This record gives sequence, C-alpha cells and structure tokens, in this order.
Amino acid sequence: KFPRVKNWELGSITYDTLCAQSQQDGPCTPRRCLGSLVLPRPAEQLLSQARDFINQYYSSIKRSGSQAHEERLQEVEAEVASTGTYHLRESELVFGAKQAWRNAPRCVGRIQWGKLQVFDARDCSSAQEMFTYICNHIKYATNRGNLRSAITVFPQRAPGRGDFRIWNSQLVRYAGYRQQDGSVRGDPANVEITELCIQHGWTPGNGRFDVLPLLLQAPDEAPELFVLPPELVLEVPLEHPTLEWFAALGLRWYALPAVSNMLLEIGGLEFSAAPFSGWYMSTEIGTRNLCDPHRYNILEDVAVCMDLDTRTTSSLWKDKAAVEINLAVLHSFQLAKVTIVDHHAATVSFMKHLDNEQKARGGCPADWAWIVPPISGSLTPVFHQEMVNYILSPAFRYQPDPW
Amino acid sequence: GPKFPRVKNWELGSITYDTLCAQSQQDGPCTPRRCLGSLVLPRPAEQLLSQARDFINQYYSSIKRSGSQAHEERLQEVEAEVASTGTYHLRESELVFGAKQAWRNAPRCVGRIQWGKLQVFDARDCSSAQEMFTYICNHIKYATNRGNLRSAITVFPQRAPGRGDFRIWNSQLVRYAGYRQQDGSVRGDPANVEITELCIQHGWTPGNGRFDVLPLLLQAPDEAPELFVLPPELVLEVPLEHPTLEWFAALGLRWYALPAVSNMLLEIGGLEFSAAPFSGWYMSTEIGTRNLCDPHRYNILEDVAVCMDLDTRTTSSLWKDKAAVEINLAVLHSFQLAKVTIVDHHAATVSFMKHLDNEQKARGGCPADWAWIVPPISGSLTPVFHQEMVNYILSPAFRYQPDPW
Ligand code: HEM
Ligand code: HEM
Ligand SMILES: Cc1cc(N)nc(CCCCCCCc2cc(C)cc(N)n2)c1
Ligand SMILES: Cc1cc(N)nc(CCCCCCCc2cc(C)cc(N)n2)c1
Ligand SMILES: C[C@H](O)[C@H](O)[C@H]1CNc2nc(N)[nH]c(=O)c2N1
Ligand SMILES: C[C@H](O)[C@H](O)[C@H]1CNc2nc(N)[nH]c(=O)c2N1
Ligand SMILES: [Zn+2]
Repeated sequence: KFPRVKNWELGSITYDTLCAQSQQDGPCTPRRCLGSLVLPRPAEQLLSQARDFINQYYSSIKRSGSQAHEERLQEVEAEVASTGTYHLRESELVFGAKQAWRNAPRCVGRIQWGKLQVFDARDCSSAQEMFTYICNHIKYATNRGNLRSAITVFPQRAPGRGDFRIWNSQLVRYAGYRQQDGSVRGDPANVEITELCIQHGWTPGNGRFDVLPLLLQAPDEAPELFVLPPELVLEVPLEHPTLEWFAALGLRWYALPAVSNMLLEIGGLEFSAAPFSGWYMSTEIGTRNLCDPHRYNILEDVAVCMDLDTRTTSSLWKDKAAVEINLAVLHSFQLAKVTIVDHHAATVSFMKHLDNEQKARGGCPADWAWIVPPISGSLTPVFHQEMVNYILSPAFRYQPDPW
Repeated sequence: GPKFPRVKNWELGSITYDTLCAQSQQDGPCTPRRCLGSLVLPRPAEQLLSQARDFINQYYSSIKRSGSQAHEERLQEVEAEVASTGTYHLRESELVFGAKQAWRNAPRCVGRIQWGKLQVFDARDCSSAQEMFTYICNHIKYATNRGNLRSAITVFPQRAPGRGDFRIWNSQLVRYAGYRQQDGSVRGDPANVEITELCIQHGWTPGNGRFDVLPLLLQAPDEAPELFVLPPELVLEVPLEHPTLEWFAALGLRWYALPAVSNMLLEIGGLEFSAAPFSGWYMSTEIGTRNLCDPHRYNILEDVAVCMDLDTRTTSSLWKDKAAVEINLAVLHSFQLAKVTIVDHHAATVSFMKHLDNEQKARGGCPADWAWIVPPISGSLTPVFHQEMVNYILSPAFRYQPDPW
C-alpha cells in the first residue's frame, strides 16, 4: 500500500502516505510504467471535489468544523444545486493557487510555494482587460530584476460558453520564422504560434530573438493581437566570464518564465487562463533552450569557438561546450542583477522541500525525470532520491491548444 | 489510434506504439494511483509448467518452427519431465537463446544493441567451489581478451528442490576493498564495505590501499562459501591520466577493465540460475561520473576541482560540472591509450536509439527504464533524454536476488 522511499546516497527511508489522497489516476498500470511520457493519452462529482476543497481550506486555517466552515459548505451546496456551479471566495482562490503549485510534481522550485502573489482577474470581460492585467503581472513579477513569483487568475470556464485563453504558451516567446529551405530562424519551439500571430495581422521582424505579441481570447471571440511594450520585457544579453568572443554570439534570454497555457483546477472549478511566473533555473536556458537540437542548437558553434575537437564524441566536446554556456547564463544574469538559480542550489532546496513536506503532509508528489537536471544529473542530490509521482488537487493541468 | 501505449520522441517528432508490453507476464510496482518507476528495488508445479511452455514457444518462434512436430514433442517432453521430477532441464541451444533474450529484455541496460553477440559458457556440470573458480577465471580470460573485450555469460547449475544454491557472494567479479576506518570514513570503495568485512571474517588478509582487488567468495550447494584470490595477471586495470592536465596521473586513480555482474539471478522458463555471472564493457560515465564522483563512492570531485583551481565555495561557478567532465575525459583517454574497450555516453545512447528502432520492427517495442538509460552527466545532450520509454518485465529476465548471508 504505502511505498517505501529511499535516498541511496544517505541510506535514509521515508514512507509516502500522502499518495492515498490521490483521486485522479495517472498513466501507469501494474503491467507497464508510463512515467516517462510527457502527456497523458455532473453535479454530484463537482460537489465532492468542491466539498473536499473547502475542507482543505478550513483545515489550513485551523477552523475545521467551525461555524464558518459549515456555513460555507452549505453555500457551495446551495449554489451548485441551483446553478450547477459555484464561485470561490478570494482567500480560497489564493489558498488553492498555492496548493496547485505545491502539488505540481514536475516543479523543482516548490520550496517557494508559500510565497506567491495572487492577482484576482475574475472580473475580466474582454481581451483588452486581459492585456492590462497581463502587463500588471509582468511589471509586478519582473520588479526590475528582483523577480517575485505571481499568478493572475482569469474567469473560470462556464458550461454555456467558450473559454478565456492566452494562445501563447508563455507570456514571453521568441519568434521562429520557417525558411524556404526548411530551416528555422529563431526559436523552433514557436514556429506555430509565430505563424498564428502573423495570420492574425502581426508584422513580423526577421531576427533570432524577436519577442512575440500575445494572442488573447475572450469567450467565443477571435483572439486579439497585443504587442508587449518593449520596456516591460526584461532581457539579459549573454556573455561569458573569461571567453571574450562569447558575447559576439549575440545570444540573449528573457528574465521572466511565465507559463500561460495551463489550466488551473481548484475544487472542481477550472481556470483555463491563469498565467503564472517564477524565476529561471539556469539549465532551462543554458542547457535546453540553447542546446536542444530542436531548439536554438548552439552547441557546435560554441565548440568551434572554443576550438574543440568536433570530429568525435569521445573528446566530450558537447559536454564542455554545454558547461560553458550554462556558466555564461549564470554570469550574465548575475551581472544584470536578475534572479536566477543554478541546478545545484535548486536541487538542494528541493531536498529541503521534500523533508518539509514529509513532516507537513507525509509525502510529496515528484516526477524524477523532470526534477533531475538535464546536465550533471548524478552530481545533484535529487538523482539519488527515490520519488513517488501522483496527482493531487488543486492542480495545474495541461490543456489542448485553442485553435 | 491503437489501444497500446503511444510512445513519442520529442526531438524528432516521431511516434510508435508499443505492442510488445502485451507479452509481459509479471507486474511491476506502478498503479493508476501512483508511479513508482524511480524506485531501485521495489518489493511451483503448475506455475512452473506455464512458464516453461511459454519459454519453449518463444524458442520455437525464434527458430521459426512454431506449431511444428519438434515444437510439440519438446512441450510434451517438458511436461513429462516436470510431471515426474517437479523440474526440467534446458537443451544447450535453449540456454543460449534464453541468456541472450534475458539481456535483450533488461530494461536498465543501454548496451543492448550488442544483445545478439553474447558468448554463453555452459557451466551446468559444475559441482564444486574450486571448479566454479576455474570457470570464472576462464570467463575472465575470454571476456578480457587483453583489452579487446567480449561479452560473455557463464551459467552454473540451476536451483533444485531443497538442495542448496550455487552463489557468487561478490556483486561483481572485480571489486575494490572498502576498509572502515577508526574515524568512520572509508578507505577504498564504500560500496564494498560489507563484502570486504565478509572476506576478512572468512580468512582473507586485508590490504590497506584504495584499490585492493577483493577475493571471491564462492558457494557450492550446502557448503560454507570458499575464498579464492584472483591471479593479478587476470585482472586488467587502467591507470587514469588526463590528455592535457599533467597532474591527473599523480592522483593514482585507476579502474578495472571488466564490468562483470555476479549476484543476479537468471530466470529462463521458470528455471532459476542463481549463479550466472555476465560481463560486457564499460560506458565511461559509469566509472568517471558514478564510481569516482558519487558522494557515497570515491567522492573525488572536490579534490579534482581543487587541482583545477576552481572556486569550490559557490555552487554557481559550476565547479562540480567542470571537474566531472575532466574526470570523464580522463577515463575515456586512459582506456583508449591502454587499448581497452570502452564506450562514451554519446556513442552508447546513439547506439541505444538504433537498438530501439531495430526492436520496434522485430518485436513491436522495447522495455526501457528512462532513469537508468539516460546517463548521469549531460543527460539532455544525448538522444535518449528526448525519447519516451515504456517499462515492463519480460522473461527470460535477470532479477535482483537477496544476498546469501
Ligand atoms: C520560484 C521559482 C521557480 C523555479 C526555480 C521553478 C523551477 C521549475 C523548473 C526547472 C521546471 C521545469 C521546466 C522545464 O523543464 O521546462 C518547472 C516546472 C513547473 N513549475 Fe516551477 N519553478 C518556479 C516557480 C513556479 C511557480 C510560481 C509555479 C506556479 C505557481 C510553478 C509551477 C510549475 C509547473 C505547473 C511546472 C510543470 C509545467 C509543465 O508540466 O509544463 N513553478 N519549475
Ligand atoms: C556490451 C557492453 C555493455 C554496456 C556498454 C552496458 C551498459 C550498461 C550500463 C551503463 C548499465 C547501468 C549500470 C549502472 O548504472 O550501474 C547496465 C546495466 C545492466 N546491463 Fe548492460 N551493458 C553492456 C553489456 C551487458 C551484458 C553482456 C549484459 C548481460 C548479458 C548486460 C545486462 C545488464 C543488466 C541486467 C543491467 C541492470 C543491472 C541492475 O539492475 O543491477 N549488459 N548496462
Ligand atoms: C506538451 C507539453 C506538456 C507539458 N505538460 N509541458 C510542456 C512544455 C513545458 C514548458 C514549461 C517551461 C516553463 C517552465 C517554468 C515555469 C516557471 C513558473 C518557472 C520556471 N523556472 N520555469 C509541453
Ligand atoms: C540494490 C540494487 C538493485 C539493482 N537491481 N541494481 C543495483 C546496482 C548494481 C550495479 C550494477 C552494475 C552494472 C555494471 C555493468 C554490467 C555490465 C555487463 C556492463 C556494464 N557496462 N556495466 C543495486
Ligand atoms: C521523454 C522525456 O520524458 C522528456 O524528454 C522530458 C525528460 N525530462 C524533462 N525534464 C524537464 N524539467 N523538462 C523537460 O522538458 C523534460 N523532458
Ligand atoms: C533513485 C534513483 O532511481 C537512482 O539513483 C537511480 C537513477 N538512475 C540510475 N541510472 C543508472 N544507470 N544507474 C543507477 O544506479 C541509477 N540510480
Ligand atoms: Zn510508473
């Protein structure tokens, strides 16, 4: 029943009892494990999720069983029975957004989970208003380089109508221009959204790092285009501490990682637009975004500049170039005084987080493949830590693209 | 599409469906409620016969004589034997097939493109610890082949009805001693502190170096294990140096040529071969990243970083990553110089991708454990990081077995 969880570096063992609180099945069965897959393939039920969430909330404020708790359960029940749905109080929304983050198995930054600014944007009625709230978020979160975690929550999905959606996958994305000869200029991850923006009327540039406009959608309307004011998108030019030519690569990344296409589920209610942001771990930029062969793919270029023997894998040219690029990212963010965390510091804080959650809740859902960094895995303590992965609610969830 | 798991490569965009998993007859540790894929060790008569029939069907399929008269006579032969003895025995060619298939089936092995090239030594006539030692030395000589390594397994008698097992007590044929110190630190390999102490309890005179090769504790049915020293000339080792950092050689680090697992159970058609040591060649990260840099192994990162004059006082200098790369390069360079077979993690993962394609066509899938397949440095720089994998247990199989003591 309750899995034993061992750390193989220290020999310490815990038991996950928190997983018993899971109500949603993942993709694994006793016949086969699907844990490396990136994606998975009525009133009575809303009422149970609603009730369980309100119980979660009153328990957190230590008022479990109180008058307030009972009356609030009655409101929820009365509202659902009459209308087939309900609405959260602001404080409940705040609690549920933090819990969704806390519950996120793929997030290595969860030590921070209790520190989240929640902007309530549920009184939004147009793409125009969405834009204003998004700019306020960016400005707040960016804070001239001293980044602060934030979420803005737009109106929940409703039975009658279409969703509020932000089409872009992040608030900040560089264009990817598909070229005649089949290559890509810019970020190949963003080809499709770049073509959408143009098709909806954007005048495209032709750089490797052109910031995309937002396509914002109010219910049952065509999305609208909105150019972010350049002054709101903080960027960091990349340079290397000792390698002078590196700056000459013209590389850069944006300060603010802000995910904008995930669904936030709290107590059975769904928030189809609820962008959220923290600060980056350097390997996201230095390893994945710049070195993935299907991303900016700069490994070779960097290795030649370093004059490495590129002819053979056993010279470890890829490994050496990747280290330097990661170093350049850390250096430059430090130089520009913009919050960043390296993969060693981040995984150490995650280990402290596991221990906190063990005491607090008796476990912590974690996806080992996503937690362990993409370079130097076993040099970080999380590589040696067993982890149990399961879905708790409140949750952030993947949702299909709106087009 | 199909009612089998969809498997995607996020680098290339390509998709397959694993149909092979339908052949799995044994449950792993995961359920719909929670994934336990990251756990290292998760916790007959009519049963034997059904496993035997399945294995014999597998054998006859592989030789394309499925449904044939020889196929039906063999099945009858197996149940007759089980009917009268409670057990049965494999033909030589059945053993060779099952051993290769146990390797092909191993989800944690990245080297499986080589699975068809395994020399299977049949040692099922062995009846003493002394003879086990001879067989093991022959295995070591054949497999080592003066640095031109050749994959091999040697198979000792199977488990039998309430008669004791053949066991090799050591986890590998080559292991460096780990000596517990008066201050609680370890000299040598901390992985091997228990077996080192077991060797001394059984009469071994200990050394005091960081790289003392252990003797073997070999157990024949119903006897106490006996101790055997490997002739030093049989254990090929590689002194580590670095191609440009001249001081690395002065560190006195080394590793042995032959990775030879000796404590796993080989299961074929319900038969259990408790002693069946097998060996291949190393992927360089196993030595240079894990064995040398794990904090709970030789733990050399800080020493190397100090020699490289790195800033070890702050995580963000990436001193750990820089030192680990150089140590891996030293491992590769030293083995190449010594002419001892080794494969780096780029070339190994690339060959594992080819393996996956071959197996897609041949069997409809390939059981693979993503956390074990992805190397412990430079993970996402290798093509396997971007490749989804389905993990499931097929038989024949290599299985972990409890330590004999
Ligand atoms: C405070 C700084 C934070 C750091 C350093 C951090 C770290 C990370 C990293 C490295 C990833 C993997 C990203 C990738 O591989 O593409 C990630 C994923 C994720 N994080 Fe965080 N995180 C932070 C804050 C947040 C916040 C504020 C939230 C939401 C309130 C959040 C929720 C998530 C979710 C839901 C994922 C998985 C996304 C997916 O499945 O696509 N994180 N985190
Ligand atoms: C030919 C060269 C080979 C290479 C490069 C190779 C590579 C590897 C690596 C890197 C591991 C993970 C070890 C660790 O992290 O400690 C492994 C595990 C494994 N390999 Fe191979 N392998 C090779 C040959 C073999 C052979 C000949 C067999 C058996 C016939 C084999 C069966 C296994 C098994 C059963 C495991 C899992 C061990 C466990 O769970 O403890 N491999 N392999
Ligand atoms: C198909 C698919 C599914 C899925 N769940 N996720 C993805 C892409 C994941 C992109 C997330 C990248 C943003 C990560 C992030 C978010 C935050 C808030 C902080 C931080 N340091 N990093 C694709
Ligand atoms: C507790 C535990 C369980 C388990 N299944 N496995 C382990 C790890 C044992 C380490 C296995 C070392 C395999 C080394 C090897 C073996 C072969 C044949 C080739 C090659 N390159 N490497 C521990
Ligand atoms: C196939 C595999 O699951 C996939 O490549 C995962 C591996 N681990 C990851 N880990 C993080 N943090 N982010 C990722 O995108 C991925 N990709
Ligand atoms: C907890 C975790 O499963 C454990 O540290 C695993 C991770 N991946 C591994 N991968 C390989 N090849 N070898 C290992 O010993 C491990 N250890
Ligand atoms: Zn699983």
